[PDB]
Amino acid sequence: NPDREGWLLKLGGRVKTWKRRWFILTDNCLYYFEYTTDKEPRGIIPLENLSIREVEDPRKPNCFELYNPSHKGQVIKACKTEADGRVVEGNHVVYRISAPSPEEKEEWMKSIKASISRDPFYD
Ligand SMILES: O=P(O)(O)O[C@H]1[C@H](O)[C@@H](OP(=O)(O)O)[C@H](OP(=O)(O)O)[C@@H](OP(=O)(O)O)[C@H]1O
Repeated sequence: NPDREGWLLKLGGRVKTWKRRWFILTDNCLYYFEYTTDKEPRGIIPLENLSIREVEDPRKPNCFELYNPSHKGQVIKACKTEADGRVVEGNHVVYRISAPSPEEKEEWMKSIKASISRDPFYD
């Protein structure tokens, strides 16, 4: 079931704060928890119909983003839980994330392209 896991830094949506989060990529779904032993996902991002792209950030290096080619400037459909556990839809136009190192950043990038590609509903 698992495919790839490791820590990453992601920028919030409405509020632009980076949070260190544990990520798990599986079945073309990208999971992130606050801790590796967390029992439930803090957020879930369905990667279908999305694309990654290298970016340059003025605060964190080794970045890349997830955005929707088809609907530029439109909020990406995701599921997230608030601090208290309340379930809400995500509010990201793009998901910017900085890896700890280039090998990881690129390993994720490829690995995320691998899962999107291993999708029988690709266009
Ligand atoms: O705690 P503050 O400083 O308010 O910032 C939060 C965190 O960055 C959240 O990340 P995480 O959920 O990983 O803890 C993020 O939710 P997501 O990035 O998951 O959507 C929120 O986006 P908004 O709820 O859109 O503001 C953002 O407001």
